[PDB]
Amino acid sequence: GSLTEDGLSYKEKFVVRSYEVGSNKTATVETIANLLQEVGCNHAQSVGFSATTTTMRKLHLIWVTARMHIEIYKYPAWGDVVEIETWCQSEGRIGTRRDWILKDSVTGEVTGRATSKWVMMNQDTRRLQKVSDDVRDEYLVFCPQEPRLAFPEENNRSLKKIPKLEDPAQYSMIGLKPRRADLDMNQHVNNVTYIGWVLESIPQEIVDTHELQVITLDYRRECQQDDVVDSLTTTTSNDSQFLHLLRLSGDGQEINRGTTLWRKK
Amino acid sequence: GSLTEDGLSYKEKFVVRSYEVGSNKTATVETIANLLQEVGCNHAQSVGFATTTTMRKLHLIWVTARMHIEIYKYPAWGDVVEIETWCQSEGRIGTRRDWILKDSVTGEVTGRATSKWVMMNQDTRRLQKVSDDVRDEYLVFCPQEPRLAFPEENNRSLKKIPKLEDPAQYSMIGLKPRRADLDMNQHVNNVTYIGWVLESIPQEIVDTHELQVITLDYRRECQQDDVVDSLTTTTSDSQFLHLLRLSGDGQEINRGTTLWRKK
Ligand SMILES: CCNC(=O)Nc1cc(C)on1
Ligand SMILES: CCNC(=O)Nc1cc(C)on1
Repeated sequence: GSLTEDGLSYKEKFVVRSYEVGSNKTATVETIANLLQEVGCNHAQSVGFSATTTTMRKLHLIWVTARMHIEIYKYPAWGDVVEIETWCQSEGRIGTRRDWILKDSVTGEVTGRATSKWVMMNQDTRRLQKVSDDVRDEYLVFCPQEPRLAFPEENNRSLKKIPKLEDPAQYSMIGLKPRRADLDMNQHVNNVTYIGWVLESIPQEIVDTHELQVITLDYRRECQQDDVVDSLTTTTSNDSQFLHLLRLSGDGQEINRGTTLWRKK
Repeated sequence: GSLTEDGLSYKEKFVVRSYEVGSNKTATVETIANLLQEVGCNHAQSVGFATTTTMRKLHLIWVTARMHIEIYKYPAWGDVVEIETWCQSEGRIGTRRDWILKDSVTGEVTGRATSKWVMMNQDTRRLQKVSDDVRDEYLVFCPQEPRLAFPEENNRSLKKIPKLEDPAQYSMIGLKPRRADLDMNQHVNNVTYIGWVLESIPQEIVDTHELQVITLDYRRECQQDDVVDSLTTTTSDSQFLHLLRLSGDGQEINRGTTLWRKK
């Protein structure tokens, strides 16, 4: 729970809780996602945000997720101490980037890593806008000046166009609804719930024999508190790959589209 | 994260996480419920468990029968909350687990909980009366004198809960658990039932009142592939009667009561 020596990144340690683990006695993908969100919120708070800046609050602007990419090598067990390091970076006028590094506190080894793309949006009109110079200045003094990427790769999985799932979907999970636990302090559906909804259409047999290694997820539209989501999946592929689609049950309005990679246990 | 000086209770501190808070910027009832479960699991682990040597041999496990939680002040995001838990025996009826919620800064009691646990065979799901051999290995970790978080004889935690009669005033149907709701043994987490109970409370009541008390009976377990209907009726401060039942046959899984205060 502290900024690093240069104040250009934040570090936090977590002990994995009993209710945070799944069938394999290891932290669920949603627990990891929540832990990334927690270390990110505290980083924004430790430098004077609320993650809006002074100019963003004046112009009724907020940061919204556009893409999420998480890769796990080892899921921490119940009781294990995991340490996460996060940092923000500017992507010119497209928006901002937030990266994460997951580590084992005992061995120091990197057991996972994440990256997210954030676009600026007017709170009310919901219209995405390009980042102005005045706002870009207010967050550049908290970002590393040299590019520091959790996924440095010359042609990585985090920056690839995701196709649209064509009907009929191989697998599906219908009538998914958020509850009050899924909503945040601003009554909006938590970004992590969409990850959990995406994986609900993965069959229970794949979950019992494989471990989720990678998950890329695009956030096309928000699901309202009183909305109902349909989760769709199709095997595309020792490794399994799937195409995903979250859409509103009625009109079929797309809210999310993603991909997952799984490996044998 | 340590047993107290006498080793007859466990204490643990928690910093309230950003995703654990609701609209009012304070910890949700399910976050508190999860924090009670966490401190309870660690207490069982710190003493060698929550099944025991003879319980494993007989294919026996502890199941919740009743939950009673009272909150006076919900902790804010960033606040440090300290919980103290302890186990006690209830003859051969079962076991009891109590909790005390406190503010780490002021030391004030901001909440308290109590739960009744029944002995069940994991396979046949039959309730077994607790034997003398298992009560001996459980008594060495319990206070010998009765220590009750709700000492009031015949209070809100020990009262018969009636069955909600149709038509329910409010309802929330088609509730389903996801993988996040299942525990390491693939069973639906006890806290999900609390959240499902409160889903039938209207959004207007939540926006103007705070949940002060919640008593909840656990009649039957909801399977991974099951669908629940949540029912509520105002009986009254606001009071409600609750009923969780399976969507199809209407099989009762839970019944409870909630008390709310104006903000
Ligand atoms: C400054 C706040 N940062 C975030 O909210 N980060 C995340 C991470 C995930 C996952 O969802 N939100
Ligand atoms: C020894 C394990 N104790 C519990 O599981 N306690 C709880 C508390 C709540 C709530 O649900 N389970």
